[PDB]
Amino acid sequence: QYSPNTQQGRTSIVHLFEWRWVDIALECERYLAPKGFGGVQVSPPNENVAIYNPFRPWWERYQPVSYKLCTRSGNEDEFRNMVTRCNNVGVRIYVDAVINHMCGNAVSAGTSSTCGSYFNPGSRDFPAVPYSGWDFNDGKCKTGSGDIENYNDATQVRDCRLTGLLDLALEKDYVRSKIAEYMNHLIDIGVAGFRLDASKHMWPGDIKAILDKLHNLNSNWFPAGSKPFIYQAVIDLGGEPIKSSDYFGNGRVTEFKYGAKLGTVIRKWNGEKMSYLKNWGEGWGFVPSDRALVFVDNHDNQRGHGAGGASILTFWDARLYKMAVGFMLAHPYGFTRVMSSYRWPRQFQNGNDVNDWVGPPNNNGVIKEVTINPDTTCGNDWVCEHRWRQIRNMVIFRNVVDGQPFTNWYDNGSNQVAFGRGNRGFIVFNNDDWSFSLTLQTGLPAGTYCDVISGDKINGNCTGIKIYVSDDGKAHFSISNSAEDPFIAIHAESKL
Ligand SMILES: [Ca+2]
Ligand SMILES: [Cl-]
Repeated sequence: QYSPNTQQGRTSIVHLFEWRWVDIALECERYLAPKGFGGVQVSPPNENVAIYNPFRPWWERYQPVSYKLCTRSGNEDEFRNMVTRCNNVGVRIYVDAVINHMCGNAVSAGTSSTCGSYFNPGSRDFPAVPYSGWDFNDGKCKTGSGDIENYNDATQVRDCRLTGLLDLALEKDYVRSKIAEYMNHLIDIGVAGFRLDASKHMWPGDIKAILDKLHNLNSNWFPAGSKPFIYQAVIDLGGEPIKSSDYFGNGRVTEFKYGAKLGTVIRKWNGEKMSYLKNWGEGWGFVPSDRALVFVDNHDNQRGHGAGGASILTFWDARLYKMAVGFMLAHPYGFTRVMSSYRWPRQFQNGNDVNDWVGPPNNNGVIKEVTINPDTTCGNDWVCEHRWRQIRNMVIFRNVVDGQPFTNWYDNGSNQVAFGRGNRGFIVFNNDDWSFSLTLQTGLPAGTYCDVISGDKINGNCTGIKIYVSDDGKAHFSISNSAEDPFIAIHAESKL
């Protein structure tokens, strides 16, 4: 189950949030492949309801109308074209599968859908699938509102509507078959796996029944007998009757405590300090590394929503963000996902962002293409964190040190720490309010290494800082507390 199915050597996937299929295909060939990224998580590719109030929010894509591959990101031809082009270059595609529900019960009937399909939430008729009132949990849910009201009741969380979203009867073989039909369509096209949206709201057993009906991965790109990579979106911060471990039988699970706690530590809140990261991992109560999908932020919580709370680090806090992502990519715990977002007119009022609903850059609803600037950055309001030198070079760092043990740990008892990965990589952080100047044991072969955070190695040259490792593995590091990027990283492949 639990294998990402990426090409040997590639260790991360990127979430190209709300990107168009055609732009992802180009990105795979011009950037992702040559830069060593393992794969891409795409936004839901199935038809959703077009919500005009507010104007085309990002969350309308989490309200299915049918399973036709027709959305603002593109049609089926473009989707197939993207998967093929990306697979041919060694970059995998993972689909965000919204299978727990359909749209909001209070949405008006009609054809306000991304593909014009007709649907009637009131009568619970989605003829494009087709689903009828007999395919929902209206009869199971026993709350007054028909919605989930108490999260300390596991049954309610599974059988009632998540915020009014029509809850599918996943125990019915008919429903399981329709969903499996959709997922097999994607698998045969070439997708390598799925993010199972709202997994906490589904019974582990139903998810299993659906996975039993799936084909093996397309034999043109994957070894025979390959199984799709499955990671279930379960928000478990502890304290609930539902535990992420209840889903280990189906695949990996998203570890939301990861970004929440790392954000608190980097921000140095709640008395937390970087020296405490010495036992980062299961030691902090996270799920086993072999079942974890980790990230600093995701599409939901970077908007202040979702759970980690106010500790979540985002591209808005660029300096601290790069450090957190840098630490995640260097640490052996779990399988890493990098976020790639778009900017929106954030407007707080009483601590809340009233524009947290805003969708991707657009011209009257039409998603704007991702343009690339001369300096390799993106235009049209796409942030492209995956193109930031500090992030992109750490994605490569993880590939280079893959398999190496966590060793040579150092800390000053405060917020200055360093550690290596075998004899293939070393990284140093300074998050204290004073300079860091020290000679440390790196465990690396003697030589001149390019610091990949401040620069790049380009044919025997470094465009940034150079680190000198002596015959005994010692190297001196200097990091001002007022430095742009208060951390340095070198590895086997940045050596001159
Ligand atoms: Ca449910
Ligand atoms: Cl997620």
